[PDB]
Amino acid sequence: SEIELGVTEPLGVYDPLGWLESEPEAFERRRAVERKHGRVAMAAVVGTIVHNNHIVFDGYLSPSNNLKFSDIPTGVDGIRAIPTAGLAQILAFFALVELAWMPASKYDGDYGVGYFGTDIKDPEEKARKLNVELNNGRAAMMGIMGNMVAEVLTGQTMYEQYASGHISP
Amino acid sequence: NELEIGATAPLGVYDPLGWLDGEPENFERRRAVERKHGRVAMAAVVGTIVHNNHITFDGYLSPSANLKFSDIPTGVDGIRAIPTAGLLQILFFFALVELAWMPASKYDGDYGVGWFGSNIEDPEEKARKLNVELNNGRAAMMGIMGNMVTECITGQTMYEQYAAGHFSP
Amino acid sequence: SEIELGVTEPLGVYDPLGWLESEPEAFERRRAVERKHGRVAMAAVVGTIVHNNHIVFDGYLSPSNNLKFSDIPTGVDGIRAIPTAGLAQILAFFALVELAWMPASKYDGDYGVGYFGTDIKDPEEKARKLNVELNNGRAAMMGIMGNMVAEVLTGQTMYEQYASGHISPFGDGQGV
Amino acid sequence: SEIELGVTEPLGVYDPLGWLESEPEAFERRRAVERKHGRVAMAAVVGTIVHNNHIVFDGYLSPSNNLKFSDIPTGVDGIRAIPTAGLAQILAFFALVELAWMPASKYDGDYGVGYFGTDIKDPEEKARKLNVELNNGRAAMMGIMGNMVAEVLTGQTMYEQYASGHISPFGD
Ligand code: CLA
Ligand code: CLA
Ligand code: CLA
Ligand SMILES: CC(=O)O[C@H]1CC(C)(C)C(=C=C/C(C)=C/C=C/C(C)=C/C=C/C=C(C)/C=C/C=C(\C)C(=O)C[C@@]23O[C@]2(C)C[C@@H](O)CC3(C)C)[C@](C)(O)C1
Ligand SMILES: CC(=O)O[C@H]1CC(C)(C)C(=C=C/C(C)=C/C=C/C(C)=C/C=C/C=C(C)/C=C/C=C(\C)C(=O)C[C@@]23O[C@]2(C)C[C@@H](O)CC3(C)C)[C@](C)(O)C1
Ligand SMILES: CC(=O)O[C@H]1CC(C)(C)C(=C=C/C(C)=C/C=C/C(C)=C/C=C/C=C(C)/C=C/C=C(\C)C(=O)C[C@@]23O[C@]2(C)C[C@@H](O)CC3(C)C)[C@](C)(O)C1
Ligand code: KC1
Ligand code: KC1
Repeated sequence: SEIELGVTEPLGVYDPLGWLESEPEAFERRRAVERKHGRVAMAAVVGTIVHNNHIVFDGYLSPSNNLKFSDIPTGVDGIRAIPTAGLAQILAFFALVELAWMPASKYDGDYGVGYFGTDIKDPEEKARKLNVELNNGRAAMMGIMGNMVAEVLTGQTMYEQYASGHISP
Repeated sequence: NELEIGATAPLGVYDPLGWLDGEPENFERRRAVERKHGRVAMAAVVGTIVHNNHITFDGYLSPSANLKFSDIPTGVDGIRAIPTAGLLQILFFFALVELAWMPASKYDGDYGVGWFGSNIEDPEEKARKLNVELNNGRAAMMGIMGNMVTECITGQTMYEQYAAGHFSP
Repeated sequence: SEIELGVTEPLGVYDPLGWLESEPEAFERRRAVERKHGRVAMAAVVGTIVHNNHIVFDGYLSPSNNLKFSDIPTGVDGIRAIPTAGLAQILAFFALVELAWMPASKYDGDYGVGYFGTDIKDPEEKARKLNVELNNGRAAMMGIMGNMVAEVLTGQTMYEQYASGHISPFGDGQGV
Repeated sequence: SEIELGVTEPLGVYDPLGWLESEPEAFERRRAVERKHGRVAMAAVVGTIVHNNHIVFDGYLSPSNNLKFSDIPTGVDGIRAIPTAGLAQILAFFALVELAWMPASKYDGDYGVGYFGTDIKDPEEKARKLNVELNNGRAAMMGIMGNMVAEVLTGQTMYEQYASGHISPFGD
């Protein structure tokens, strides 16, 4: 079930707070938030690879603002370069996802999609893949803000952090 | 069970004409038309996306008629630029499809193929994917009609518009 | 079963010779020959489409004979241009495949693999794709022979026949 | 079900030393080493094919050593061209896989991944693929030795030897 989906070999039940017995009814929101934050962070980590490999959409993001796709910085100042008529489009389409299509109020996590559209019939398979989504969500949560404090402390995006050899601590 | 396949969440069963509680014996063919109109219109919306993105087949469609693939229009007049010996090859091959291979008299829908060649083996996610085929079919039937109406109103294709900025009526 | 696997809708059980009850014991090899011929002719049709689309390997087939891959004719004289030490390698590898690995004396064609490595557990779906393999094999058997006689009766490969606009029969054609 | 996983056609059970009932106790490790040596060699003959086809990573492996990916030899001396600060990075990461992530302590060879993520539930489906992993692992062990031996007995790598037409055993 859902409360043994977070455990793994090298830590087990890692509750250093002791909140699994302190707030036992609040686990199912907190699991749904940890899964939600992980799913955003894994898309954010992979997004930082693709931005900093200079893979661009080869066109104009806003011809009214004269803003090409390669006119947008890859690092922290990338979302700030998007015009406010474009951030209105992101918040409108993802209001229809987060409220109607795949509502974040649904704490189950499963939507109609499966794992690549596939329901996993074997319960030790499915719980294993559920553990990977949490663990790769946990590694990317700390990973994505290891990448944002590597830029708000240096003032240097992840491309020329590697070009100038500035990964020396 | 074909009677609850069209009914999705936000509107439920939707019958402003009341023809489910009207004639019940005409539903099996009206479902067969709605699914068939959906499948034709979904391949047409993808067709308008590929044609307006200037993805062509790199050659001559009719070297006797001196027609390159890049000479065919990408709007509603693209099908009328095809030579009459080319429209008949479309007509006679899809006579073999519509009458023999995937016979349109089969009001069931399932000819031989499934979801990428397989049954889904599971009455809840198969009914979920049957809901998606109808709902994405319904959104594309309005989508291809809206693509053709503003084609003939503006007189432009979907690449000429988005080059002039015609986004407000 | 195997006796029900070749029959589909517009013809059903189709034998003008009537050997399904004249020779009922010779059927299970004759199915395996039809399936083998179909499997061979399906790769031969896809091969002719690939050769005449000028998809070549970018190199030298035999640098000893100065023979590039693009120097090989894309028609019925393709393997007549392969050097004889090259056809020895093809015959030696498919001796290992047609006798040891996937032996052709196994008269059900069921060697190790499934349909893309999948065993189709549904018997009505497995019989459907077994019918497709036979029917696409029967269509490619007529497809490869009508491709081969159209080349030798025109003297042109399939690229040159569609370059000259020679689809119309100078001889006499028969096609769907 | 591990004593019949290497048994295939013509050889069947093959044991010229007779260790299968000289040591029926040490088979569980000895299978796990054969599977591990098979998996390492299978990713090695594929490596020699990729390197000798000049598929490189179009950049600098070590800009500190001023060394790009196309400067490394594509033969047996390619591991020596890597700087030791970089090859320390790969034994630091494969220490994490061989001890922690997929521990080679586990004599099954079985970890959370299956065959392309799927568990094969038909039992000679699964035993057919387990036989294939062993057999292609065994053929790659004899393949990666026959590549490294025939390189040093001609001095050329596999790209160099095939370009010179040095396939037939003239000097040997
Ligand atoms: C998005 C935030 C978030 C939330 C809500 C959770 C929630 C949970 N974690 Mg998870 N965890 C997270 C991120 C999160 N985690 C990250 C990023 C890692 C990698 C370090 C982990 C590593 C981890 C392990 C190994 C395990 C859990 C477990 C749990 C469950 C324990 C129940 C409980 O109440 O624990 C206490 C409550 C919390 C852990 C969440 C409270 C969030 C605090 C208040 C945030 C405080 C700010 C923080 C210090 C800032 C750090 C960022 C900075 C380093 C840059 C609970 C569902 C256990 C489990 O799932 O067992 C079934 C378990 O074994 N977590
Ligand atoms: C090919 C056209 C077509 C047909 C034959 C059907 C048939 C059906 N739909 Mg409908 N549907 C369609 C297109 C179609 N749909 C489109 C484009 C949408 C998106 C707007 C929908 C949205 C929809 C929902 C949400 C639901 C249905 C449902 C149904 C079924 C219930 C019976 C019924 O309502 O009869 C009434 C008759 C009809 C629906 C079609 C008759 C033809 C009309 C009278 C022609 C009028 C069109 C007008 C002249 C031009 C259109 C204007 C403009 C859009 C261009 C029936 C099988 C219900 C269902 O499946 O329950 C299980 C259901 O819940 N449909
Ligand atoms: C490779 C040769 C070959 C062989 C050995 C078979 C064998 C079979 N076919 Mg198949 N068939 C083939 C090719 C072949 N077929 C081709 C190319 C087509 C498409 C035209 C078909 C269309 C077909 C259908 C629709 C059906 C069969 C069926 C059968 C089975 C019925 C048993 C019987 O009495 O058949 C009769 C015996 C033979 C067919 C083998 C005799 C070979 C002849 C005498 C060789 C002479 C041909 C001649 C030179 C062709 C010249 C023209 C050509 C170059 C264009 C048997 C396994 C039936 C079935 O599977 O039911 C269980 C069935 O319904 N066949
Ligand atoms: C809504 C929908 O329909 O979805 C459907 C369809 C779909 C998409 C096909 C399905 C799927 C499968 C999916 C989504 C598979 C993808 C999963 C994903 C995206 C997994 C990333 C993990 C990243 C990690 C662990 C990073 C650690 C980060 C670390 C260790 C760092 O140090 C961060 C880093 O920055 C620094 C700090 C330092 C740099 O020197 C190094 C880098 C740059 C790394 C679904 C989900 O099943 C259902
Ligand atoms: C994961 C999942 O869901 O399962 C999947 C996988 C699975 C099971 C396989 C399924 C299937 C069915 C599939 C994929 C069927 C595809 C069939 C296919 C691909 C059929 C090609 C015909 C091309 C021909 C006959 C060429 C004719 C000949 C031609 C065009 C010519 O000779 C002319 C030409 O050549 C020259 C002479 C000169 C050139 O300059 C120009 C051209 C090229 C014009 C599913 C159900 O779909 C889904
Ligand atoms: C025959 C056969 O063998 O099939 C086999 C093999 C095969 C193919 C592998 C299998 C599969 C899977 C398939 C077919 C998956 C494909 C599904 C498909 C093709 C789904 C499109 C949806 C489009 C929508 C909802 C558009 C809305 C359009 C809207 C909302 C618009 O506004 C229209 C638009 O123009 C305007 C008006 C304004 C623009 O600003 C926006 C655009 C441009 C959009 C099968 C089916 O299982 C079995
Ligand atoms: C965690 C992220 C990460 C960073 C940020 C990072 C950085 C550098 N890598 Mg490392 N690396 C991995 C991860 C990371 N590496 C992983 C997962 C593996 C496979 C297990 C791996 C393998 C090698 C090899 C073979 C070499 C190598 C090198 C460098 C060097 C390049 C700059 C330079 O050399 O001027 C910089 C410091 C080369 C080298 O160290 O040359 C002296 C080299 O030859 N890496
Ligand atoms: C079975 C093999 C086969 C051959 C050998 C063949 C050959 C030619 N096709 Mg055809 N074709 C199909 C199959 C075959 N075609 C199929 C299955 C379809 C869709 C269902 C199809 C569609 C179209 C369309 C839309 C057009 C078309 C054309 C030509 C013409 C080149 C022009 C020329 O030589 O003058 C040559 C002879 C164009 C045309 O007819 O121009 C007057 C044209 O517009 N085709």
